Amino acid sequence: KLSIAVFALGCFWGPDAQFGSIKGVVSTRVGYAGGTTNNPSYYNLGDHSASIEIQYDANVITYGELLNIFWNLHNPVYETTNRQYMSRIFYLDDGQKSEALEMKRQIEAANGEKIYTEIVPLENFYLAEGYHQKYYLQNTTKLYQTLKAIYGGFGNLVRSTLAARMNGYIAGNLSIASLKEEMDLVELPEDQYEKVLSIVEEIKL
Repeated sequence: KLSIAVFALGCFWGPDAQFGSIKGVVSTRVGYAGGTTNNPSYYNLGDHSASIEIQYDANVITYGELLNIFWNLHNPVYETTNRQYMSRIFYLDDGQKSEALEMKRQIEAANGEKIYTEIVPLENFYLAEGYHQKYYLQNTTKLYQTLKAIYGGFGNLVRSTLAARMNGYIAGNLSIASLKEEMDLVELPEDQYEKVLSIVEEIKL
């Protein structure tokens, strides 16, 4: 049982890697939300926005902290009508709504500019195609294939915390020292640990 935040802030590969590097974020999935069509997809997006679903442990990280990260990853001071990349916070309850509105106000004061992020109720979130999930890890072949076998398949891997952290590491958002502490948490048999560690070290070089 975990808490959920859904945000939109442009192409979702970067946010997936960024949020997936954060302690308290348990899993991430990218997808589409904000539109009015059912079952959108990459080449049939309708009016939906590229979005990220963050499953987080509220005992470890707060919604307010996630909002702070959201507004540090982009600076939405422009009014656009490009639905696919629009800055949006999809709130799941009135607590999230009020926290979002308050922080938006604090930002607009501290830095002087109007923020155009739309704070709207979450309707439906639609998972994106598999090739979009954990995009950087998925395209780091040896590490990806090694981890996928350890986790028992694609679905199990992309839903895991370790894949979220590994994707962040590849993107440059997590240190190798932090990554190694995350690997320790999973309690792999020592030969799997050493196999993964060797690929990860060889990537840092």
